[PDB]
Amino acid sequence: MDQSSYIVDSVTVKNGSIHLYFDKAGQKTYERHSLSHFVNLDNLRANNTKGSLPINVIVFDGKSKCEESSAKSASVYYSQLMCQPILLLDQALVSDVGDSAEVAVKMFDAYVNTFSSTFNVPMEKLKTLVATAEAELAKNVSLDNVLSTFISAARQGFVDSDVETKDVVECLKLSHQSDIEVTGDSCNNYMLTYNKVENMTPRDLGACIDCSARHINAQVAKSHNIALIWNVKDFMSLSEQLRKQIRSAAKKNNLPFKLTCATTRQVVNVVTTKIALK
Ligand SMILES: [Cl-]
Ligand SMILES: [Cl-]
Repeated sequence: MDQSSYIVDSVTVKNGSIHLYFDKAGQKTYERHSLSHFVNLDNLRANNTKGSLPINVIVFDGKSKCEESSAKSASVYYSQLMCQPILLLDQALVSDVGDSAEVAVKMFDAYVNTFSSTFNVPMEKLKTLVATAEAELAKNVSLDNVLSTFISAARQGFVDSDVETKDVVECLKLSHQSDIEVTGDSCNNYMLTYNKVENMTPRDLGACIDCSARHINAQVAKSHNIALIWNVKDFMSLSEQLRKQIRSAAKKNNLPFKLTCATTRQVVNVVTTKIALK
């Protein structure tokens, strides 16, 4: 790491996402997050509990004395806990991101784009359903209900009957939150040997065993151009920390990471160690 925190100079909001702009050695840069995190601002204010952060951002009061300094200091801990610089966001910059309905509506649009591109749906066979969904979002109907209803009505013909609607909902939600690629393919639940059984929580080790996750070796993967593909329910059974580490180990070795809504499994076509105890 060069710096363990960076000051957010500006923000822009578009398509249910926010871009946080900062200077990195004289180079104007940004990181992207979903707007979801920026309605309840307090999950982002550094609390007393070590906890962890949903994303690598800390919000602070710009008028307050010692709230920036406390953030900068707290973020030399958080930067090590999550292996990312922490962006320090003056809460003044994120006062007008849209209404909680305006947010719901914009995220919903991203869910639709991902759903048609993923299952190859003509955007025109959706628009009656989309119009209905958006109208209910403005009546404060749960985003999570609107999406589930939309999928139940749009899936027929396009989504294999052996895929549960609730696994599609959850691919879509997670795909927009962390910008993860979504496929319908069979899962392999492979993860890189980089993440070690030894330091896993019992939840983590138990959960990997439960979905028959298997360790793969970096050069074996890079050689066979092997996508790591996780069933979304099995992926979300892991700890948030572990989920990030699996994905960052993949992106460093330039291996595509995909969530799937399928519970069918890839052929074991490669040297894989399956997870177990010692
Ligand atoms: Cl329904
Ligand atoms: Cl993320």
